[PDB]
Amino acid sequence: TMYESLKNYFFEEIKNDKLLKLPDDFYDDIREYIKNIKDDIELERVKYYFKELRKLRIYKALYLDNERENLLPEELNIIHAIENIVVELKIE
Amino acid sequence: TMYESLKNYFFEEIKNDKLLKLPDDFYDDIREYIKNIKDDIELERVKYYFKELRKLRIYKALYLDNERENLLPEELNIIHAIENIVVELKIE
Amino acid sequence: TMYESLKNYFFEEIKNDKLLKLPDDFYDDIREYIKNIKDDIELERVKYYFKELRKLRIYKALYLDNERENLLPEELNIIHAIENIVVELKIE
Amino acid sequence: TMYESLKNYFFEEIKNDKLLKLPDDFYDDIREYIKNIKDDIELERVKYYFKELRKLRIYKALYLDNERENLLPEELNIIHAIENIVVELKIE
Repeated sequence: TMYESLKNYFFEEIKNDKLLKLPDDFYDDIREYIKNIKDDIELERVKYYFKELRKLRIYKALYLDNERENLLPEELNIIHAIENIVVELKIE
Repeated sequence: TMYESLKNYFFEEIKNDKLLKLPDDFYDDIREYIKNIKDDIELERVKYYFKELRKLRIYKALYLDNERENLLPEELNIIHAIENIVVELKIE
Repeated sequence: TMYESLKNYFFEEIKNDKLLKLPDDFYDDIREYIKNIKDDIELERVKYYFKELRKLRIYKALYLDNERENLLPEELNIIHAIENIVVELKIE
Repeated sequence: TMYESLKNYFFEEIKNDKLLKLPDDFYDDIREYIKNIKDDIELERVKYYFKELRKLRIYKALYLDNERENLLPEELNIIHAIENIVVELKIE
């Protein structure tokens, strides 16, 4: 059931030029389902579409959709780590 | 001088299908130069080509170059955070 | 002026058994002041009391104050990384 | 068996003033065991002693042991996030 749900989100995302709004805690709900899961079969499929959906959304935020209201915080954090210069100050 | 150097790395990266080998501590050296810098002019240019080079390399690792020997550790860490399911276990 | 302000927060924190409420963006405001600063003298002092205040608050959250309403999100994130088992799932 | 092993490391750590050397990938091995585990009973015990050992080692690095050769990289990263001022530069 989770396998089919992530596919729909993936197939919806690949259809549109703009980033899609995801439910708050979309990825956290996937994580909580993972603790439940007891069958390697659906696990690899969930891992696959988790990877593919997130790869595509990162690409859209990087090059296609300047607007980022539909990025979840954990996705904006990845975009920021990619794009911004972070410098660490030490006592030395 | 740093402005022109990052451009060369950017223009070299956009030329080739595979990820390019970067010197160890390539980004850390950019960070240390930032502490030196005292002129907003070169700063924005360094920030721009830092962003653009890293965006492109992420894209190559995501979709173009399965091999990741030329990803620096901080870049592999971003790819991993994108692609892999991380679950946190709590006492609850 | 920032040097004296962090001291007060430090001397207030060492006085009480419970974690103190900090203003939202307390640390972010320190970061933004750092970009302003142009004098190594106050810089090392700000770095010192930044370190010492945060060390103490981590210790209080770890062993003294079970309540965490007064931890800022970036501090709770450090406590969580210390205390919780995080496992990364890969395709392999 | 993992339950008893973490206890020994915990009881050894509480005995000595200095940080103890841990095997490389000590925590990663605990993570890989977690994927194996199928019995909530040992799970909560492993989570408990994982928390307690790491809390104590953080405390030793913060206040007791200036030397950090025996901190594993993921522990040094937590110490650094506690102690050092990290500033993010944006295009704005």
